[PDB]
Amino acid sequence: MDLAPQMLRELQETNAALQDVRELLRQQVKEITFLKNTVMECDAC
Amino acid sequence: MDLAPQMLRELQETNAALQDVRELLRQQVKEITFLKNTVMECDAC
Amino acid sequence: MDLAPQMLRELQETNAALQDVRELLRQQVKEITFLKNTVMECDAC
Amino acid sequence: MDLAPQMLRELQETNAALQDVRELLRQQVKEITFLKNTVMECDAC
Amino acid sequence: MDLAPQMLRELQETNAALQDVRELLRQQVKEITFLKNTVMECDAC
Ligand SMILES: CCCCCCCCCCCCCC(=O)O
Repeated sequence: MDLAPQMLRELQETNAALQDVRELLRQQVKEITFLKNTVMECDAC
Repeated sequence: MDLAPQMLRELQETNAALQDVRELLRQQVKEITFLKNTVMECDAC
Repeated sequence: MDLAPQMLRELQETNAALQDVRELLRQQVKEITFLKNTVMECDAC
Repeated sequence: MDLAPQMLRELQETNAALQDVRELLRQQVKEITFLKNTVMECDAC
Repeated sequence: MDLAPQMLRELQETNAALQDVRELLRQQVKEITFLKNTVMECDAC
């Protein structure tokens, strides 16, 4: 129906891109939390 | 009418992921801030 | 019934969450820049 | 009532917010990269 | 005035910027990971 089909595909791609960003961020948070504890447990500090 | 139901669904899933990203970012800045504070008080520095 | 009003609401909710994300990120960069400068002045280094 | 005009405005606001998010992420990655290298050449390591 | 064409262009712009955000995030996670590992093999601690 006109551009509706095209718009729906764009929305689907956005949702897919979002899922990946979500996974990346969840991975980044773990690394950051790890870094935090590591420096937090540094003897020289 | 039209692909309205389909489009709405994609928007709903996107918002669900976006709300998750916001909370993830919320937690991350908190960890980063604690990491910053720890380094600021690091005697080695 | 008509789903247009509901679609508009979803879009409005997206922008609200996206705005919070922009604000958090803005703060995070500031925190990361502070962390960087602190490390640059860390004597042990 | 045609909600297309209002929907368009929301989509436009979304892109404006995304542009700010991308610009912020660009500067953030630069700060983190600089932090990485600074720790790499840190004497006490 | 039909706004569908313009709305489609907005959706495409959203996916373009999001892909940029994703590319930057995956690079950043790599930089953060490098930072994490460098701190782990840092003698000072
Ligand atoms: C309608 C599309 C939804 C908007 C997409 C949201 C993009 C947010 C990316 C978050 C960036 C994370 C930055 C960070 O803390 O490292």
